[PDB]
Amino acid sequence: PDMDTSFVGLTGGQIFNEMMSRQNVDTVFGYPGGAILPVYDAIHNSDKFNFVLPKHEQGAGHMAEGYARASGKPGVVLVTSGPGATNVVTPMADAFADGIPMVVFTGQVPTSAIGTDAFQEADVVGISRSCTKWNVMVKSVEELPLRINEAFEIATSGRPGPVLVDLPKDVTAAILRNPIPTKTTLPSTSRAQDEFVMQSINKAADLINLAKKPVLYVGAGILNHADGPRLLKELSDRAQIPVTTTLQGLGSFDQEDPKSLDMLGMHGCATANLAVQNADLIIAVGARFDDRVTGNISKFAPEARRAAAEGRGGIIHFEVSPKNINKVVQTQIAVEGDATTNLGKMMSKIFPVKERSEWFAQINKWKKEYPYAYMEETPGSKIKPQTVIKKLSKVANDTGRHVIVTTGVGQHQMWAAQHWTWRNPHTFITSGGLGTMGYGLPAAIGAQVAKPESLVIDIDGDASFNMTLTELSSAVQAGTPVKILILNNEEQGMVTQWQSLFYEHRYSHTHQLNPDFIKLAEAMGLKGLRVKKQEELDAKLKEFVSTKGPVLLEVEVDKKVPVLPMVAGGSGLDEFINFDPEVERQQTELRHKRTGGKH
Amino acid sequence: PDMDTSFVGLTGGQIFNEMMSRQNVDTVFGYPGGAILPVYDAIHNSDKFNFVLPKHEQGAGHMAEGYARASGKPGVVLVTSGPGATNVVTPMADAFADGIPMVVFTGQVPTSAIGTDAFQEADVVGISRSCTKWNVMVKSVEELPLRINEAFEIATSGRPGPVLVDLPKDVTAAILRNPIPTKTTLPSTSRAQDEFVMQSINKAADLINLAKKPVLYVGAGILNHADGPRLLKELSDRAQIPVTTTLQGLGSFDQEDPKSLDMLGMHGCATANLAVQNADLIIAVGARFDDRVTGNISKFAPEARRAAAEGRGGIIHFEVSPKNINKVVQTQIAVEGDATTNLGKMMSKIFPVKERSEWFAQINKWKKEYPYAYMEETPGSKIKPQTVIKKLSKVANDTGRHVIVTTGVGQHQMWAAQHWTWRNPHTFITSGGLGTMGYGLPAAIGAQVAKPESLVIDIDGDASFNMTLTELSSAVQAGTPVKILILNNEEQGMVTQWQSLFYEHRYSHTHQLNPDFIKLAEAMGLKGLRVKKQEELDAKLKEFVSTKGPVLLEVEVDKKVPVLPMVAGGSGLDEFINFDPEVERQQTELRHKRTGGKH
Ligand SMILES: Cc1cc2nc3c(=O)[nH]c(=O)nc-3n(C[C@H](O)[C@H](O)[C@H](O)COP(=O)(O)OP(=O)(O)OC[C@H]3O[C@@H](n4cnc5c(N)ncnc54)[C@H](O)[C@@H]3O)c2cc1C
Ligand SMILES: Cc1cc2nc3c(=O)[nH]c(=O)nc-3n(C[C@H](O)[C@H](O)[C@H](O)COP(=O)(O)OP(=O)(O)OC[C@H]3O[C@@H](n4cnc5c(N)ncnc54)[C@H](O)[C@@H]3O)c2cc1C
Ligand SMILES: COC(=O)c1ccccc1CS(=O)(=O)NC(=O)Nc1nc(OC)cc(OC)n1
Ligand SMILES: COC(=O)c1ccccc1CS(=O)(=O)NC(=O)Nc1nc(OC)cc(OC)n1
Ligand SMILES: Cc1ncc(C[n+]2csc(CCOP(=O)(O)OP(=O)(O)O)c2C)c(N)n1
Ligand SMILES: Cc1ncc(C[n+]2csc(CCOP(=O)(O)OP(=O)(O)O)c2C)c(N)n1
Ligand SMILES: [Mg+2]
Ligand SMILES: [Mg+2]
Ligand SMILES: [Mg+2]
Ligand SMILES: [Mg+2]
Repeated sequence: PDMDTSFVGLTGGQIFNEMMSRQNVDTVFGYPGGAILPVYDAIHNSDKFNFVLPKHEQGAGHMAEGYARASGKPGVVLVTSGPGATNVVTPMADAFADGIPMVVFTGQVPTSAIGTDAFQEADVVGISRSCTKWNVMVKSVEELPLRINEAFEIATSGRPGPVLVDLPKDVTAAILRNPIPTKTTLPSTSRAQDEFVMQSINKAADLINLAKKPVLYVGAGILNHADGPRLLKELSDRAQIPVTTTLQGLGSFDQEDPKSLDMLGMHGCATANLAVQNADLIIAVGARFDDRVTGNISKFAPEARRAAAEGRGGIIHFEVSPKNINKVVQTQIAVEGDATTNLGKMMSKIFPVKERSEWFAQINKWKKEYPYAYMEETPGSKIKPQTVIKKLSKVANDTGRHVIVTTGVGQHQMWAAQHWTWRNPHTFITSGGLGTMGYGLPAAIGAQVAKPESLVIDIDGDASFNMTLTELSSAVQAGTPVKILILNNEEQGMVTQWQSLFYEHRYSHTHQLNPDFIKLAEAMGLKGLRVKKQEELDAKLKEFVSTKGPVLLEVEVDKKVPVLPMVAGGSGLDEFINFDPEVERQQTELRHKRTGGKH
Repeated sequence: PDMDTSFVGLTGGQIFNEMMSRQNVDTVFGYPGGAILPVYDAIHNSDKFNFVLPKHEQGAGHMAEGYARASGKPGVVLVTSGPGATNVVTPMADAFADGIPMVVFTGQVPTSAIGTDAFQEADVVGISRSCTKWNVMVKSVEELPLRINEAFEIATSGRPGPVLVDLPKDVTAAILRNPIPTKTTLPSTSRAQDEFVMQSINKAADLINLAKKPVLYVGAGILNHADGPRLLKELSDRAQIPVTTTLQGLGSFDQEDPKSLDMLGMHGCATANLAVQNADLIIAVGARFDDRVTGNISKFAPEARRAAAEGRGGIIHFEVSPKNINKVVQTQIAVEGDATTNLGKMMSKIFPVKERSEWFAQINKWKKEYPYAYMEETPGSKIKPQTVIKKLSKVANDTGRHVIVTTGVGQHQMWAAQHWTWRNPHTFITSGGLGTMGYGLPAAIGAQVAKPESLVIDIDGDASFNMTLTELSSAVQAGTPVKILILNNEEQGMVTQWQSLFYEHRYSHTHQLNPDFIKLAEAMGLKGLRVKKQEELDAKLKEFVSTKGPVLLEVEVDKKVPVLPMVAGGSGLDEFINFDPEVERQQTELRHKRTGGKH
């Protein structure tokens, strides 16, 4: 092979530093330690990238995830061996579940100490095998550029995801003394395959042109291409097809559009769920038919199943990964590869549709029958969490600024999903597949680093926020003016919801003792605001959003409020529990009796 | 025939509750979630044990470790699937490295959903394989009692360690219909081997009786038996053998005893290191010759190696785990099994030594010329961190209470180890093998739960404390009046030491921005105290330990103060860097010069 000598004489650490600029890395999230010292010495004062220092490595990981979701670039993490590495397992597993591109670099003990139960040695490659797309231990400095290039390529192609690169201390401290192949130092289709994909596209167009009640079921995959939302909208307009998104597709479709069905699934709106259950054709675009979406699989999409049996519909799946094709539902047509690219190729084959009067009339009736109803504020009552989301959504949107929302995990997360009006791609950043509490704050910090001009709001739960609240001071140190909203119901609400519904109001260890959030914000160097009274909510939300610098707003909200609608257990998507104020009142009395007045 | 029907009609969750009682568990540390709901329902209002709720599952893990180190009982952790499980990887790796008995129960998605990339599904058995002695996924409720009994047995036998038991939701929700073998529901050596051990004991006695300059090298293994320290003291008195301990053996030997050599190793005292390098016989008791202890292995113990070649000494190893014998160093005699048990069998074969005048004269000369020296306070100077430990040591002892000390990781940890006078077993609880920053606070909480009557002090670093400071509120909820001391040098001191020494004072990302610790303590519901002035120190320390409830004391200490002595790099144990006041003053000028005054 051709040889490259440009790195000869540099340490592994210096080569790392150089590769970052070559991989277009502008930001690194990390925390130093012994094993990774030679790399830290090499990036000392580097103007190649901004370095962000969290208080805990899990924070670096979630920051990198938020950065990635906001920027479209891989999040880069740099931590030490042992506990440095084990502390990023959660964010890696999280990134793997949600398809987030991340490259995690972990220091490792010298190669000669590996396998001796050495100081701060973990089998990181073993530990992270099942929660990365790929991982590797670099065994020589000669190998370092190759592994870095492979890592970035793997993380950002196919379905994006995390990769881990283990860096032994002797490798990063070693000087490169051999020339290395030029192929290894530079970053970065079958004809029958292309023709096959084009065939599948022709068939997909044929099926779509045949459908009388189609639904577009859209997920995160459409957001992995700049033109995704635009092409989705063009197809929806051209063929008059209503659009529902998963939790992770929120923002990919303008919810102000009359063809918007909002979110489907366990806590999706009834209209989206009913449309899916009655559709003759489901066009799945960058979504993986997760169990939180389909409800009971045997009851899922009966009209599409009927249509398939009669050769006049079923399910079309635009999917980039073979692992996810036919994994859950039998698929009539799989269109393999990037969804956006394939929609573009399909477009001209779709017959323009004048109208779908009957289908849209039915959908509009469902919209009138089943809004996201809930128990609203009454005199003397506590503030309702759903109301907070609705008001903040309007206040934030009215600034005219680009707005990005992150969340923790639980009821507040579902209410954010439901009651915010989603209009822009890459503006909702939430932990869906793994559902990691504590995601909200560091993800917001990372997102703010990616988009310094954006209004970044973490809509968080009190228990979620406790998980990673130490990163408040990191936000100040990083100069990220994040807006932290805590919907404080003094409970792990999502868990108490399940305990209310399925365990006869037995609240087993679901009430953590919260700190004073306002004094905490002040201790951490932020402005802290609290609202308790209905009458002050509007003014406080405006002050919150208008504040220059990072700010925390705690809203005391009502407790034991269920997220509805809800599809759970053996229920099909059309068998949801709906909001009913009389039932809520009865369940409240029942709860007080069963808990002996404790809750 | 011998089938048991007492669990018939119980859910797996309810069986779990009963099994905790049979295993004499009095405390469970955990955090609930969806997959583990059936177990939480079953333990709701349980009178079998107390439950401790942290803010983060890593907190649960470290609390359980602290609880285990202080009580001698396995720490039990109960968390949910997915992120709940991945959040306990660090404590498991930590407990694995330090040999701490822990049984981790993780909820898992239903067996039907396993392997489908389900909601909150992680491959927990795969992930935790390298950091547990043993793990298992329970596949039927019939199998549940068996796996629980196996878990506890493995965790507490041989070298103690963490085990993981994965609990699918359908298994814990399932009702046992079938009788199960009675033996599976009840908790819990060849005479050839016994003779072989006896043979080794005989040979080891002869070698000891022959030694002229013997050293007892004592580790954590001696603390795994109630009679350990007693038998250690007996052997030391009888054969007049000086005793040095590892970091993890601290407290096993009375440091007030004239035969104490204090701690050996990288930051051990000079006398201990010199004694080890000049010994003709090293008697290793429950210690694994870690790289932080031996220094450059090829320079380690030359006098014992010399003696081994002439058949007049060498190394004796009392080790419970066969894989840790002849793992680091060539051993003349290995005594397999429990160290304490084997010391008891050996004692009567040891010849009582009158005196070792020459050996102890040499040792006492070293003690006089190489004490733990450091730069002491001067008028107008900042408080020295070594001085705080010394004073706190005395103030804590004067309370008359049983004192337990935990720490974070870094310089403060080494200073705690060096400058405290250790006299009682199971009173120093620190992360040694993995070295996990953030260990200090949750370990203290766990220790306080184990020993409600003890004075528990977390001597912590500012950076370490930031890692897990959210658990402050958990301490209040748990009713544990821990005393938290922060030696605040506004730096990752241990890392800056290495950067000062080996990287020409290039401080790459080792200065994190701290919150106001006093305001933080108050927000968290604790009393907060601060000391800046030398004159205030004694009074504040006294107020600190005299405070009834939980309390945080921040002491502002001098920065860029190295931990000495220090053995690093290619250095042997006798080639340590020692303290010198003029060199320190020179280092200060050099540092100021190189940092432009910033550090
Ligand atoms: C408390 C809670 C409640 C929840 N309830 C709901 C709910 O009610 N409704 C809901 O929808 N979700 C819900 N979830 C989230 C759910 O668990 C999943 O995370 C989510 O549904 C996954 O959405 P997705 O399929 O669009 O994204 P992903 O999981 O990221 O899947 C994307 C799919 O598109 C593919 N893909 C990626 N890139 C491309 C590309 N360039 N071209 C083509 N294909 C591509 C991927 O391979 C993958 O198959 C909930 C989560 C939590 C924590
Ligand atoms: C910043 C830092 C600095 C450090 N510097 C030092 C230092 O200067 N000096 C030092 O000593 N440590 C130091 N360490 C700690 C070091 O890394 C190890 O954790 C420590 O040396 C291990 O001590 P140990 O061998 O006694 O315990 P362990 O690691 O737990 O090993 C105990 C051995 O005894 C065996 N054993 C267990 N139970 C029994 C039994 N019942 N019978 C017989 N055998 C048994 C075990 O199998 C094992 O082989 C440092 C750590 C940090 C974070
Ligand atoms: C981090 O451990 C190692 O990389 C390691 C492990 C096993 C064998 C050899 C090494 C390399 S090392 O002996 O030179 N130590 C090192 O690189 N860093 C180092 N940093 C400290 O504080 C930052 C403290 C400290 O020991 C307590 N070691
Ligand atoms: C934890 O996930 C499951 O155990 C699981 C995963 C895949 C398939 C089936 C299940 C069981 S389940 O559908 O009945 N859900 C469940 O047990 N808990 C549950 N808890 C929530 O918050 C407490 C929220 C929530 O979905 C958002 N699911
Ligand atoms: C790390 C982690 N631990 C446990 C869970 C299980 N869990 C899911 S939602 C939830 C409660 C969240 O409470 P909160 O953050 O306050 O949001 P709320 O539902 O009250 O709005 C819990 C404990 C989880 N998702 N992640
Ligand atoms: C989780 C984790 N991350 C990183 C490290 C690397 N590390 C070891 S000691 C140290 C500095 C600790 O600073 P501090 O807690 O303030 O103690 P100090 O040395 O200043 O007394 C670091 C960053 C570690 N041991 N653990
Ligand atoms: Mg909406
Ligand atoms: Mg809550
Ligand atoms: Mg001492
Ligand atoms: Mg410090």
